Amino acid sequence: ALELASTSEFRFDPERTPGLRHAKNLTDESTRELERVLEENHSNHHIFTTTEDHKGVYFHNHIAHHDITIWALGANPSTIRSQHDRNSLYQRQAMVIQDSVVKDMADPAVYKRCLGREENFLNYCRFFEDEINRIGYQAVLQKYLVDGSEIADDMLCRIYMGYVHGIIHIGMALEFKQARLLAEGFAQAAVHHDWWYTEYLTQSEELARKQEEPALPLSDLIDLARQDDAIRNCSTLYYHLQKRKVTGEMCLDLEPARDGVLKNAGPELRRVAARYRVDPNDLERATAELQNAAVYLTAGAQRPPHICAFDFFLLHSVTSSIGHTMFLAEPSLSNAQKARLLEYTGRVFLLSYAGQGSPEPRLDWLASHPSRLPNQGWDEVFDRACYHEDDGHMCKLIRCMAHAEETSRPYDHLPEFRVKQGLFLTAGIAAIDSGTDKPMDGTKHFDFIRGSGFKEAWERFPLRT
Ligand SMILES: COc1cc(O)cc(C)c1O
Ligand SMILES: [Fe+3]
Repeated sequence: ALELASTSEFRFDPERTPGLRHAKNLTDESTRELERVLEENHSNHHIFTTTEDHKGVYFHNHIAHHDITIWALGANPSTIRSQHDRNSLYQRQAMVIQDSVVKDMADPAVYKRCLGREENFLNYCRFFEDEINRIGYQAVLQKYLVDGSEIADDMLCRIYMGYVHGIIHIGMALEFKQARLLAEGFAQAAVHHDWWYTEYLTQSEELARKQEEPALPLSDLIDLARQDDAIRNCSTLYYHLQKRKVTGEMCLDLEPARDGVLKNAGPELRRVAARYRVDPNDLERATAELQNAAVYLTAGAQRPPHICAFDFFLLHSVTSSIGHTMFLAEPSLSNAQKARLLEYTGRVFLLSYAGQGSPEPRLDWLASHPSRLPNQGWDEVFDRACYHEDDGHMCKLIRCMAHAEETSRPYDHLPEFRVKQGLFLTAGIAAIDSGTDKPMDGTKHFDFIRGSGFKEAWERFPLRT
């Protein structure tokens, strides 16, 4: 049973809540500043930084993830404040809380009616805080995620919507033991409305029931997707180059999964997805194997002769993967429930990977990455990640690869673990080495590649010297 901080406040402690992987000596001073900025973010900022029509899809508020991650990697108070303040500048104003709606949401008809509507984000936050206090967080995980009710089944698909930001939030809430962040996570999922995740995950689970072909590790199913004509050709770099006809502004009016993968290769991908069936009696290894496979498909997506670069879309597989360590540690979940969670996450990794062009892994090119700086261990990389001026993706990727190295170490001898122990630090050095002095402009990212599986995506990336 986790000892969660109160639904009504953020309370961190360098020894009680440092998470699964962290810097050596965390200060009280940094912890107090983190609690300050988290509450400013919760009360003042919306879960989405854009309106849906602005760029075509929602952009997400990463401030909770970034602040918490750089605290965990040993950021000083001044650095936490500087990073938080810069990312605050492009936020939307928080929605209004209507207490009557928060109470009425106890009627399942009302709960259902409010789903997918971003104006309900703080209403759901309060509804889930109230649920945590009424029945306890463990009963919340049953009722809103794994107990197999129509409401839990609906929410289990929503945590993956919007490039898996719901399950990232939920993972971080369990890892850092914050009931207030757990309610934020369910609320985030509740207000998404990416209907194609419900269809894909529902149809894939039904197909999996039939057990038509043997189960494979995720690493093997990543490889199988590339052999398929329909899957390997189902997407285009055009999703990352589309412009608004009038203004020439960037948009995602067409979306790789909805308009590409599921339109051109639905049956073929569902046939692969259907083979990711996890053994409820082998979850320590199956959880580590999913985490290794995320590093495999992400850090592996390299193209000689370019510098190492990380794909913005693919790295959500690495950052989402850490939460399964907490799901594994949770007594109140059955082995079958923990298996079903891993299955959903893996099938989404396959969908994301196909949308970016199913990049063929080049671990040989990754392994030869020349370190920009000498004598770089994880502690040196962690400290550099604190100062990297994006919205948190770089530091989350680095901390989650460092976690995966640790969960892989018992299994380094097994063939289904493609990423071997020394390559995790090389990948972390490659990530921070790809960073520039100006990684973002407002909400736009420059340091990450988009469409790693398409040769032309690499044109703006320098050659390795
Ligand atoms: C900040 O850039 C992004 C955030 C996000 O949540 C989703 C997309 C597609 C972004 O480009
Ligand atoms: Fe993200």
